[PDB]
Amino acid sequence: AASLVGELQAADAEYQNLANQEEARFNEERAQADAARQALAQNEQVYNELSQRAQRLQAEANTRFYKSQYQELASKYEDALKKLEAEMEQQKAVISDFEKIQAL
Repeated sequence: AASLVGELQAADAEYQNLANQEEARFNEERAQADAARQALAQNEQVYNELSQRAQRLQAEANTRFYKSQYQELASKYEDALKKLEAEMEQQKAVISDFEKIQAL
């Protein structure tokens, strides 16, 4: 009847797990944010070069023997460049989303 000592000692156990659980989640969400910052940095490089590449092929294509081909390539890169931009924004959301938590 007065053994609310169980209720209090139960809440205490929960309170420890919760705190721990709460940290593993912050750390895990940070761990991913730091990973996404990396993958993005890499991707941005590849994309930065592939942008100048594709852009060049498009210009040169006009004054090139295999013009027709030159444009097909330029396009094939264009297609990859888009896929890349996607992955990149996705990584950008992960990052801002986490840096939006540090705010709290």
